[PDB]
Amino acid sequence: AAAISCVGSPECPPKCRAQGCKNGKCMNRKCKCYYC
Repeated sequence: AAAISCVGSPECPPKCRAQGCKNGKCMNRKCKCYYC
């Protein structure tokens, strides 16, 4: 499990919140958001 679906439209950080997270890491269809 992780906090978003990576496949949506962007990769990850601008999908975790509206103004975007600081960074993230996507492995397989999913992503963890960092420093956020």
